[PDB]
Amino acid sequence: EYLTKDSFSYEVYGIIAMQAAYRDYDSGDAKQDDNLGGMQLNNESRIGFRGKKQFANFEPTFIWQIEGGYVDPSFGGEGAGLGERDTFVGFESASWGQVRLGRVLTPMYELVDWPASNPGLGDVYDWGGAIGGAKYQDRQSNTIRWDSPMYADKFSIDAAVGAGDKAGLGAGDDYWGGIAAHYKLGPLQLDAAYEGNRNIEAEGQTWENNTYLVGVQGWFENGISFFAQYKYMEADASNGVNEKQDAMSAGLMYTTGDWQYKLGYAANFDLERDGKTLSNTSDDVVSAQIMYFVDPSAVLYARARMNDFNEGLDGLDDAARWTSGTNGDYNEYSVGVEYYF
Amino acid sequence: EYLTKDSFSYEVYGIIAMQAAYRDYDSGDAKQDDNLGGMQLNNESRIGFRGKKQFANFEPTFIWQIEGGYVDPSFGGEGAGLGERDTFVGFESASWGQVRLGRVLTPMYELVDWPASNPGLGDVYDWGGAIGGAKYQDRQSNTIRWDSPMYADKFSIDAAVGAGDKAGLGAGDDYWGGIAAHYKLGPLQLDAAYEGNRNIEAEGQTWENNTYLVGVQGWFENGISFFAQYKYMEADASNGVNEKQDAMSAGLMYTTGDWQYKLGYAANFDLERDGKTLSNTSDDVVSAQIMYFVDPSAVLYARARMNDFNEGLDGLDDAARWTSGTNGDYNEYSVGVEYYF
Amino acid sequence: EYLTKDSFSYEVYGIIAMQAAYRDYDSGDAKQDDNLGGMQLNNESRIGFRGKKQFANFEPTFIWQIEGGYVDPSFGGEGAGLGERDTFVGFESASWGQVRLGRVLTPMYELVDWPASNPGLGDVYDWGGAIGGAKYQDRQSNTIRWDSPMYADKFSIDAAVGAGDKAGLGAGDDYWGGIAAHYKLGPLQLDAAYEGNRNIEAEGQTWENNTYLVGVQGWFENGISFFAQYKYMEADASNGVNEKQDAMSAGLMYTTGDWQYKLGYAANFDLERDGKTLSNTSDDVVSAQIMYFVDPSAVLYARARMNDFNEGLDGLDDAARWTSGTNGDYNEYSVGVEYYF
Ligand SMILES: CC(=O)N[C@@H]1[C@@H](O)[C@H](O[C@@H]2O[C@H](CO)[C@@H](O[C@@H]3O[C@H](CO)[C@@H](O[C@@H]4O[C@H](CO)[C@@H](O[C@@H]5O[C@H](CO)[C@@H](O[C@@H]6O[C@H](CO)[C@@H](O)[C@H](O)[C@H]6NC(C)=O)[C@H](O)[C@H]5NC(C)=O)[C@H](O)[C@H]4NC(C)=O)[C@H](O)[C@H]3NC(C)=O)[C@H](O)[C@H]2NC(C)=O)[C@@H](CO)O[C@H]1O
Ligand SMILES: CC(=O)N[C@@H]1[C@@H](O)[C@H](O[C@@H]2O[C@H](CO)[C@@H](O[C@@H]3O[C@H](CO)[C@@H](O[C@@H]4O[C@H](CO)[C@@H](O[C@@H]5O[C@H](CO)[C@@H](O[C@@H]6O[C@H](CO)[C@@H](O)[C@H](O)[C@H]6NC(C)=O)[C@H](O)[C@H]5NC(C)=O)[C@H](O)[C@H]4NC(C)=O)[C@H](O)[C@H]3NC(C)=O)[C@H](O)[C@H]2NC(C)=O)[C@@H](CO)O[C@H]1O
Ligand SMILES: CC(=O)N[C@@H]1[C@@H](O)[C@H](O[C@@H]2O[C@H](CO)[C@@H](O[C@@H]3O[C@H](CO)[C@@H](O[C@@H]4O[C@H](CO)[C@@H](O[C@@H]5O[C@H](CO)[C@@H](O[C@@H]6O[C@H](CO)[C@@H](O)[C@H](O)[C@H]6NC(C)=O)[C@H](O)[C@H]5NC(C)=O)[C@H](O)[C@H]4NC(C)=O)[C@H](O)[C@H]3NC(C)=O)[C@H](O)[C@H]2NC(C)=O)[C@@H](CO)O[C@H]1O
Ligand SMILES: CCCCCCCCOCCOCCOCCOCCO
Ligand SMILES: CCCCCCCCOCCOCCOCCOCCO
Ligand code: NA
Ligand code: NA
Ligand code: NA
Ligand code: NA
Ligand code: NA
Ligand code: NA
Ligand code: NA
Ligand code: NA
Ligand code: NA
Repeated sequence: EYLTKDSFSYEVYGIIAMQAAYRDYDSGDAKQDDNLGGMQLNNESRIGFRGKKQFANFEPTFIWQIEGGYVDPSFGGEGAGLGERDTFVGFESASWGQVRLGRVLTPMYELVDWPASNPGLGDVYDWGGAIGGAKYQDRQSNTIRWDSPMYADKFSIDAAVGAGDKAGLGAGDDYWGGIAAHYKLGPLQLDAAYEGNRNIEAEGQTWENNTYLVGVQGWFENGISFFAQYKYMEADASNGVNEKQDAMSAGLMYTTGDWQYKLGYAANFDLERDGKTLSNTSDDVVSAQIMYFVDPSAVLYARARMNDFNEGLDGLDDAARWTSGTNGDYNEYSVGVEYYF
Repeated sequence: EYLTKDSFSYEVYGIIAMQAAYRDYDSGDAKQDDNLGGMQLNNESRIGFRGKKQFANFEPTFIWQIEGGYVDPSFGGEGAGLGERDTFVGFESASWGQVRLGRVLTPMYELVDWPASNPGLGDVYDWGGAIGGAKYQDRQSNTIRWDSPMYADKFSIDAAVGAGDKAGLGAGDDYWGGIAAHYKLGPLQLDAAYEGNRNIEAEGQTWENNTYLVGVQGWFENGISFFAQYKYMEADASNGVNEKQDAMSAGLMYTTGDWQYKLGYAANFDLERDGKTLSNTSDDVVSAQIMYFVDPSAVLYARARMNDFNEGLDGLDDAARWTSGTNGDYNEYSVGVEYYF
Repeated sequence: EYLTKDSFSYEVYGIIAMQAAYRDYDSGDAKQDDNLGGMQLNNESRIGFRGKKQFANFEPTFIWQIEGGYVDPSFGGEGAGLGERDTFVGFESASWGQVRLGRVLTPMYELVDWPASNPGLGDVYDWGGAIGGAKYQDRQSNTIRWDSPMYADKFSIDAAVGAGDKAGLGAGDDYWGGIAAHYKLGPLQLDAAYEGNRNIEAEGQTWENNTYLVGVQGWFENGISFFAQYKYMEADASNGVNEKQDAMSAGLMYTTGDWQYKLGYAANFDLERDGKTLSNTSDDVVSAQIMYFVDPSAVLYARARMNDFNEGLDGLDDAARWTSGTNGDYNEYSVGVEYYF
């Protein structure tokens, strides 16, 4: 009659996240600046459901999750479906970790996002860049992913393969595979990742992409922590064209009592096409943040960033190639709250 | 091991609402009448999540809500996302009330909707009317809203500002601000509200709208209750054109035991443009309802209403201006159930 | 302070369902085969909410349900709204069963789907077929449905009427009615169903459809179970054209310990238009499945099927009529898990 935790086969969880963000654009077109700029609220709150089940006739524990999307993000309309964020089934066992099937982060993307896209470095380092094809997927459906245990309390591997965006609609045969490794060494973690995308259709060509990443994260007892990554992107099109672009991201943090101060920088360097540098195809971003640990479950923050994007390039079909710079340079001031339950 | 209310950081709530509604149109086109008319089910059921948190390092209590949309309304397809209805974060404290950020009702809209759009008066008084620009927003994202306490057990204020519809997509610089006040005087409540909309783009112009509302609600011990409102809408276009339209809504109720009888009437008067009345631009609606208090948590009702809309007008771009009358006059017979948990 | 089942006015339930499915198409176009074929994940997981309420002033118990859609099906994008699957309100009482209003299965469709579209027979027997108009609705909004009690522990009836697809958007006056009966005797159940669709607009005509179904299901104590159905579809267009097509579906199962072996076959026979057979308008499918009862709440399965579809036909507007064969023949190998809570 009285309920326990074991009375339920699911749990509801959530991340309640609201950011008030003011953007100031300098696109070269005053009307476009007025349109894209100004104050918005960016409600990234989401609700999820998850659970486990020990099946009577199978030793590896069954796991599942269904996570909703952002309920009212800036630059978007209201409402999100269930299953827009990480949404999967899987199995887990102590000696081999876990396997998930469904919609998850790629091993490469997980590292690109965290630590290296925070705070607000994502327009440059996450989905920014100028290279053709698909540098990497991000959160991707039709994926199988293995997460190894922490071998010897030090070393872990994340590996995955999946269908591409067109393949997921029965509209292509794109696919990808990726792997990441992590090694804990005193106050450091060393990171490495790879992703290969294949049969990518864009700009009248079929592309193969190969992306490589190396990184470090460090946490010291005096309150200083940091990260740094280098990311190398290569792409080859079916007409013989080769492209290369690299990038970096770094962050420095100082944590004292209930406060964290943070500086971030990321850059994409000029793209190279068939051995020739395309001028002014670089991007960078600098960001500063103060965060207050308002509760063990929540943070408040204030953030200021400046994005300086590339000046444009054409793709292999002689039309403009869309990038995160297409809408123009901008600065952003924001405040926010994130609460977890 | 055993759970209490305090074991959870959220609560699920819902409004289960189903209306069977038969419409009889007289548009002037028999096929359009057949299409728009007939029986539908209007399933306005919705599920929401809400909660609070006392952050360790901040006195004002944190609040949040994420409310789903109508799951299967008439004239619409099935399915609603989380966050389509009131969806926000905020803080509250006894001495100053509450502040919410996100998607909420405007102070004006809240009064227009309740009491004054019920029962079925909304096609005229809520989103009906012929004025250009944006008379007011309704439920709006990118909003900050303050709700005062009840000062001296008599007086309260609701105030808000927010981004407009285009601004929320990075496609404009529209915005609005509004305020409402409520004063309790014996068996009466006096209401007043304002909303100003700015930088509204429509019909080739930029518009400013100013809307004003005054109202009364009464509840007497003999079972009679009522409301009445007057609403004045003004609009000025960037080409110099001025428009004005006013409106009213009233309702009379008699409650005895488990029954409420209700009569409603609302009208929009003829629109004026640059000092000249546009003939046959008025609308009105009469509605009758019987409601049964089937449970402390639920009602059953039967409702009959007749809408007589305007005969059309052009906007400032020499094309027809859409109104709630564009689809034609209709009557509607309905029955329904609403249950709250 | 401590919670019981009665502390809540709702319950969350779910079906967690994941299928890894590899398709091999032979459409006649190698690129289309590459696009439609390959491996996808078909995540048919969904979350629902349901509950009941005994209203103080009405004897029949109030019931309601809001069921989410498939969170990430194959050939589709991520995310589902609440209310995409069976979503209704209703009342129930011991002596007369239950009545539901909202979005439910039609009586015909319920039998077509279960038992007769399993395993993977649906491309042929569910939404397959070549007949014009609307052979039947499936899961349909704007419906009222009665489910009788099990009279004398043997006999039950399902009856429903509803608005059509266009009517639900205010874009037509289509509607339907249907009924099914079930009779249980010893190890058998006998099934019969009917659906009539009216005012269906397609191919420049208005159509009336009448579909009839008879079936048997058997379950024996030695572990053998089976089903078989015959389905007869007739359609008449407003220009005088008559069409007829019939179909069947059958399955054989052997259950021993924690295993079920299953073979399925379904076929649509050649369509007849105005008394003339249209050659090569048939379809069939053969399917084999092994299922493991991995837990009382879950199954694992492996499945192989071969679809051989019709070679095409024109509708009454001299353009190709879309069928489940339009994309071409294919075979599919799959494995999956389904878990209920
Ligand atoms: C181990 C760990 O995680 N520890 C804790 C840590 O998590 C905690 O901090 C929090 O971490 C999480 C996880 O890292 C952070 O979550 C991230 O938050 C960012 C945003 O803040 C998310 O960024 C989004 O990424 C998606 C991709 O997944 C972006 O997609 C792009 O969206 C843009 C919109 O601007 C699109 O632009 C438009 O595109 C079209 C055409 O394509 C064009 O026509 C339009 O004009 C154009 N632009 C317009 C209209 O302006 C763009 O197309 C699209 N990209 C495409 C198609 O390729 C999305 O926009 C990003 N969001 C933005 C921007 O706001 C990020 O995904 C998310 N990560 C994950 C994994 O979900 C979280 O931010 C962080 N919180 C804080 C406060 O820092 C901390 C506690 O703080 O504790 C650690 O221990
Ligand atoms: C303090 C308190 O609250 N006390 C209790 C009280 O709550 C209880 O009574 C209940 O109260 C609630 C709150 O007042 C009531 O909830 C309201 O219910 C109505 C409908 O029942 C909701 O009305 C909707 O409002 C929105 C926003 O304004 C409408 O949006 C418009 O929708 C129409 C659809 O027809 C659109 O038309 C189409 O438009 C396009 C072009 O734009 C055109 O091409 C199409 O042809 C056209 N039409 C077609 C296809 O038919 C229109 O575009 C759009 N808006 C625009 C353009 O701006 C929406 O349609 C309305 N829906 C209706 C009507 O069905 C209202 O929003 C909602 N309020 C809130 C706040 O959410 C509730 O009804 C009430 N219940 C009962 C039983 O009376 C009472 C009793 O329980 O107790 C008190 O104590
Ligand atoms: C009593 C009882 O239930 N007992 C237990 C039993 O339930 C348990 O087993 C499980 O049973 C359930 C219930 O029977 C099974 O659930 C069913 O599963 C199937 C799918 O596996 C569902 O099928 C869907 O049906 C809908 C409606 O008919 C389909 O809609 C169609 O989708 C196609 C897909 O492409 C559309 O095609 C596209 O259309 C456009 C335009 O026309 C075209 O341009 C595109 O090219 C085209 N194709 C593309 C892009 O590829 C099509 O248009 C549309 N419909 C129409 C009318 O047009 C939907 O697609 C089907 N799903 C597909 C395909 O995957 C079925 O609805 C569902 N039933 C219910 C009621 O929801 C479940 O499968 C079963 N599990 C197992 C493991 O077998 C068992 C234990 O497991 O125990 C019993 O006791
Ligand atoms: C508190 C008492 C409220 C009394 C409300 C009386 C409202 C009178 O009815 C107004 C409805 O008008 C019907 C049509 O008349 C059109 C004339 O247009 C000009 C309006 O003055
Ligand atoms: C449509 C053809 C399928 C018919 C197959 C029926 C096989 C059933 O075999 C019956 C023999 O039963 C032997 C054991 O009987 C156990 C008691 O069963 C009670 C009723 O199921
Ligand atoms: Na703007
Ligand atoms: Na938004
Ligand atoms: Na992708
Ligand atoms: Na109709
Ligand atoms: Na609907
Ligand atoms: Na609006
Ligand atoms: Na494919
Ligand atoms: Na999918
Ligand atoms: Na349908």
